[PDB]
Amino acid sequence: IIKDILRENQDFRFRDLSDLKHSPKLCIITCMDSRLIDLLERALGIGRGDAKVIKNAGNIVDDGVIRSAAVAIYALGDNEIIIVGHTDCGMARLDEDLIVSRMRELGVEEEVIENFSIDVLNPVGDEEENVIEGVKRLKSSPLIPESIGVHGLIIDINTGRLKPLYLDE
Amino acid sequence: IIKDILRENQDSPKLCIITCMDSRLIDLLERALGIGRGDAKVIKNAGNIVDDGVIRSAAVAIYALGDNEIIIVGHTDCGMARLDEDLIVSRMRELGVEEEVIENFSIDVLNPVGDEEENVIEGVKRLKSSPLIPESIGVHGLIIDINTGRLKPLYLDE
Ligand SMILES: [Ca+2]
Ligand SMILES: [Ca+2]
Ligand SMILES: [Ca+2]
Ligand SMILES: [Zn+2]
Ligand SMILES: [Zn+2]
Repeated sequence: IIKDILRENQDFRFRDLSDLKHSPKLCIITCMDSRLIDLLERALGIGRGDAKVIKNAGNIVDDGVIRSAAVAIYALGDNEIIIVGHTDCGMARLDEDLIVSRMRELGVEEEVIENFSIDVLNPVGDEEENVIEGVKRLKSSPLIPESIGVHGLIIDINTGRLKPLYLDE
Repeated sequence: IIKDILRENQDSPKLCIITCMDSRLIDLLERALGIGRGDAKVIKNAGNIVDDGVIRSAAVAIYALGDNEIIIVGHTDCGMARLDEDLIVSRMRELGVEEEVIENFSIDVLNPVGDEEENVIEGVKRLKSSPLIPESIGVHGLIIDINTGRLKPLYLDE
């Protein structure tokens, strides 16, 4: 039997926690904000190999996020997702006009500018509501099994203190 | 700062890094690039694939957050280049996912084309050809060894 154990082991790979049976299989969804680098990891007690991480502007759950989370679930065994918003994000406070002025400045086609406006501007609530909304989207998605735990938290961008908004399980 | 980064690798922010969600990049990427808290906006998704979502986030960092340089960092041994479809379909069914969802998902995500390097290059081109990205924005492409942290340049702008 040792020969069969060795042959199978030559293909075994311990890449991260997903390759173990008793560790957390975590996926974190958060913002691209530079103040979250390092701080978020320490604040969550996370290190290398501890979680799959998705990041975009404002940690808004769109189709791309859902698809990446689904990859994490079906290919990497993730069974817990945590959206982490943060204070002083501002995606809930953009300067539409100033932004439009700059694009129009570099000659960006009006058609393009208009699309951008409807797609990224107008659509978005404030920090805590954006997180709750993201939780609802993930839980409502036919790509996300209900056996997956989905939590929503908001972190103080200066102190790292976490405030829970929604706790699943 | 792509120059400093490469030099550093031999061992407000104006920079935006686009990379993968792979857990092995946590902490390793920061030390490898010499990047820490407040040094860059960071966008991450499955396989650092540049899609409309990534482009819109990059556009926001540029037009609202004084962003003038983008670095796509792919990595070796990326799961998106070694997708086991049958194993994934099995997981989906076992978890009770409908057959319709499964089929649509396998076509939409389970058939990526291109290895890690090719994907980075394609990403550089998608950003370079996007109307939402000013031609004055520097767009670089690198690939990092997921175990050693060694960076290999694929495309350095200007
Ligand atoms: Ca459902
Ligand atoms: Ca449940
Ligand atoms: Ca190829
Ligand atoms: Zn933010
Ligand atoms: Zn990857």
